[PDB]
Amino acid sequence: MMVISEKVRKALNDQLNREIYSSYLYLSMATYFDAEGFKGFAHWMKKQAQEELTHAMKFYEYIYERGGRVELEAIEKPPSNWNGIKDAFEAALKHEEFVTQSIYNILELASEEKDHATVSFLKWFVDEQVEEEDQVREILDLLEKANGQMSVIFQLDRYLGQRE
Amino acid sequence: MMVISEKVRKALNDQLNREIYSSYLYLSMATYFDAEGFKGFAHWMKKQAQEELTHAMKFYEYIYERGGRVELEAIEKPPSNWNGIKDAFEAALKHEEFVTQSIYNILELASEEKDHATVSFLKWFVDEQVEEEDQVREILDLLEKANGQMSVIFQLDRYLGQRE
Amino acid sequence: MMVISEKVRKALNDQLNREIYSSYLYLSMATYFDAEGFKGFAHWMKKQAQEELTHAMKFYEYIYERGGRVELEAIEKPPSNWNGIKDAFEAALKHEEFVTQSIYNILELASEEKDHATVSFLKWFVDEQVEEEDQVREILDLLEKANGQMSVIFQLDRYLGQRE
Amino acid sequence: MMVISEKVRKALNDQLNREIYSSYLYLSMATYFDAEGFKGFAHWMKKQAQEELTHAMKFYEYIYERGGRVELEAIEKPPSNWNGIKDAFEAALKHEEFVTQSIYNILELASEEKDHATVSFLKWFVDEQVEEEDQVREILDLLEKANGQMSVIFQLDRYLGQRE
Amino acid sequence: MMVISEKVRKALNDQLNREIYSSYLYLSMATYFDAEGFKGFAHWMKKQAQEELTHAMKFYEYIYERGGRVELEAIEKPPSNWNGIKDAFEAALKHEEFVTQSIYNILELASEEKDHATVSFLKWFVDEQVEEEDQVREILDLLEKANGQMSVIFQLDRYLGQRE
Amino acid sequence: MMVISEKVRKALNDQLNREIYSSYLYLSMATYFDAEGFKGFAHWMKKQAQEELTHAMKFYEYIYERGGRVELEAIEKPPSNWNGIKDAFEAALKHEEFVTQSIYNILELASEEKDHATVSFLKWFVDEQVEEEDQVREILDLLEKANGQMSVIFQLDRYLGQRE
Ligand SMILES: CCCCCCCCCCCCCCCCCCCC
Ligand SMILES: CCCCCCCCCCCCCCCCCCCC
Ligand SMILES: CCCCCCCCCCCCCCCCCCCC
Ligand SMILES: [Mg+2]
Ligand SMILES: [Mg+2]
Ligand SMILES: [Mg+2]
Ligand SMILES: [Mg+2]
Ligand SMILES: [Mg+2]
Ligand SMILES: [Mg+2]
Repeated sequence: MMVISEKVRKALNDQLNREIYSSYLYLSMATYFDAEGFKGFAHWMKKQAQEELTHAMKFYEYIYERGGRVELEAIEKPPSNWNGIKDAFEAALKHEEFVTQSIYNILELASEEKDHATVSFLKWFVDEQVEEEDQVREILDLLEKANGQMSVIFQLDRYLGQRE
Repeated sequence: MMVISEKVRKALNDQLNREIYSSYLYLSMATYFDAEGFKGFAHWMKKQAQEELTHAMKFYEYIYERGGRVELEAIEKPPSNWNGIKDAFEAALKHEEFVTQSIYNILELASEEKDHATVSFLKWFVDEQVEEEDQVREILDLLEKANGQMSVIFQLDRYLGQRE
Repeated sequence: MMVISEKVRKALNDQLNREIYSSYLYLSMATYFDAEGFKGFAHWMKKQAQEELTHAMKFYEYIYERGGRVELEAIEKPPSNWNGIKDAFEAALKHEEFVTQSIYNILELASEEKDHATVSFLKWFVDEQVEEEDQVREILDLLEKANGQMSVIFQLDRYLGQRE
Repeated sequence: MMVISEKVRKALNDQLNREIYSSYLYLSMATYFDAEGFKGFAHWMKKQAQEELTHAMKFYEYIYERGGRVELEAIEKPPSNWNGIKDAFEAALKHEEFVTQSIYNILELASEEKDHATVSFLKWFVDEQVEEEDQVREILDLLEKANGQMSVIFQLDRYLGQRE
Repeated sequence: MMVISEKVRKALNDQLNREIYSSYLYLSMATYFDAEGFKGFAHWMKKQAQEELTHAMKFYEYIYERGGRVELEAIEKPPSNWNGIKDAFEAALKHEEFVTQSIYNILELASEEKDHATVSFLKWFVDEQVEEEDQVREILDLLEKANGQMSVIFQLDRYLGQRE
Repeated sequence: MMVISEKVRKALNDQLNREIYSSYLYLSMATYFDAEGFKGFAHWMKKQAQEELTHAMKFYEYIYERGGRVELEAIEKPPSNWNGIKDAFEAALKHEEFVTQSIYNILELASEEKDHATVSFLKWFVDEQVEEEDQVREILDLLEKANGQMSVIFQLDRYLGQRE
């Protein structure tokens, strides 16, 4: 028997599909950075894409743990070009903030149905999203300071290219 | 400057998106096996999905290596239900034979244009596909023998669930 | 279901039996050399016989990998006697060159049928044959220098006797 | 000079060719098991075939050790189809019992000629045949009990596939 | 006996002499960089020159393996000067692209003769050329970004000076 | 600024190109020993050829150390054929004696100019030339004791083929 409601199960399945799209968007940003010759930023984005797949799978295993099941939906075609490095990381921040709000909406839906197990499960993602948004804000800050200077950009590209 | 033809880039780009679809299909098979309580079969498919990502990224990196650019496309919704374990594995075999023909068509195209670099790059996929088809054919032959006997299926689930 | 044509499977199965005979021929050479007290030339021929069996088993596993089966045929009696050291090795070389041409014929047949999997599997043997032929030519060269001087042949015997 | 009679030499040379045939017979049994999809039974037979070849080379070396010469004969085409698993192993047991009687005939011939060296040398094979026949009788007993039940047959396959 | 045709042996020997010139051209680029004070760039070229010698020796050993003979020809004086760092690396890329087409020409010749051993042997060079051209394309892309800014040139020089 | 006289720089640059020719000559000799089936002698010459390049590069580095530049010149085609093993090594010895006298001429020139730094630099090559000459003479003496006995030639081929 499924002990999440269908409404909560749908919200969770929807978020899992959003996490898959996040992964794909970030790979698309890698394709841009690689085309522009910034292999470090592209590497950063490939690691981020893998990271989003772990989020997808966290939702996956929770849905099954609660007796639901996962239905994978079509993945929309992501954007594949940006007006520059900053424009790309700004889109990432905007995306991550939208993901944060999507998670908040599930949390409030679970709280209104008194699904305390799902409220509690989602705490992990609330905390993770703080980290996710702020790592992008940090990079955007460095790019605002570098102000186009290839000297600095080179070293940032190499720094982010070290992400484990 | 791009040293692959536009027609070969498009074939390689297309195949990269087929590898992503292949990854997603196998993840959908996992959602089905998990919904049916076969955590070992599902585990096997999750590993297969990750393996297909490695194929996509081999295409990714070769395209940039030849001066091209990757464009990510929409990913179609895969089926999410099969008529039992053997049906899912028959579909998987059919999918891998389709992938193999897709790979053959690029090789032949590349050969016709005398793109020896791409013909040689594609050898690795030719040899991998043979291994991929064989792995599924072997699982199918065992399930044909088992004739749905639950004790045989349980041992096969535990074995596939140990895949690294 | 078999994914090689019957024609290609027959070609491979025929070459499998050819590798078996190659093994037996070289053992027969070991019987000649062991008879003339050359225990080192005999040791080399017994190593070559064991290597031909690895060749046969490589075709074996590929045939089954592609859904065919193997049928073992009768093995013709090999020659048991040779006019001298260099008479035997020149039969070796002529045999290995016949093997190479048989391999080439399978390659061209597969290529004509667009069986890229078999064309690629055969690359391994095309490269080994280069080595198999070269090792005999080298030995014939060392013989055509020693000019029957048992002092040198005590060393040539000694050296082939060290083959691992 | 030869210090075995020609009759004892012919007896030993015949037995060497018989062990070569034994090796080929078990390899044919492997082609059957693999065709039937039992890679563990097939593995056991491949290991047997390699062992039947150590037997041949022991005769080989004794013959040269007594001043005789080996001559390799044609090898007959082995059977390639059995009715089922148990029939193949039964044919294996029948073959080993025939090999045992063949060894006995040499022993009794060497004993008549007072060739005490050959008599002593053959004790190894006598004792070894006891083990070869026993190991096949054990498998047959398990297969009799399995009574065609595929759940059990699969368990035997896996076990015999671990043979070292 | 030489088992390669004279036309193929000539093409191969010609390529070998082309690899020697390649080595010498990169040494000459080293002489230019060392004169301009870029020890790191010069170091990169000195390692590249040693790498071309391994290419030459690979060709050398294959020729003798197919019963042919190597004849060393005169080496042209390479250019001694370039109009800046980018100019040198553009010359390097143009040379490696010419080397790649030279190799392609041998492969198409060997394939027309059905000289499969040589077609197969040249695969290694087809794959290596992909990397040789791409490593130079990557250097040229960073140099474009640096745009003559010495603080970035120093960064690239010390990095290329790390090449092992 | 250059602190060697242009005359000394031209002599050093000339010798650098002479060491490059020496490397090429010794490789040509390897082409001859390999054509003749003496792989160990061929091996010795290949090792000598690499050693020759270290000599070249010691001149290279000293020229830049004194503020000069290197200019690479064309490399003449070497001979490829000797009348026998001893003929090749006699030619090697005569070449090295020529190199020794070329080095002496540079030392005498530098001495005439009171270029004490270059005089001292060249001491290394004076001592090394004594060795390079001695090792060819040792080999010629062993060839003379061998007196065409292929027994001994084979042992020297193998010994020289062990050179590190
Ligand atoms: C070099 C690092 C490469 C990272 C590749 C990241 C790829 C993410 C692509 C997103 C596509 C999603 C659709 C397939 C999902 C498969 C999930 C398998 C998870 C077990
Ligand atoms: C050193 C002795 C080698 C003699 C070979 C003679 C060939 C006769 C053919 C007999 C069949 C032998 C079967 C070989 C089985 C190999 C199975 C290995 C598993 C990979
Ligand atoms: C470590 C040395 C630094 C760079 C070496 C540069 C060589 C330039 C090209 C030389 C041309 C003459 C050919 C000599 C061939 C030597 C063969 C060696 C075989 C292992
Ligand atoms: Mg996420
Ligand atoms: Mg794939
Ligand atoms: Mg063979
Ligand atoms: Mg036996
Ligand atoms: Mg090269
Ligand atoms: Mg020198």
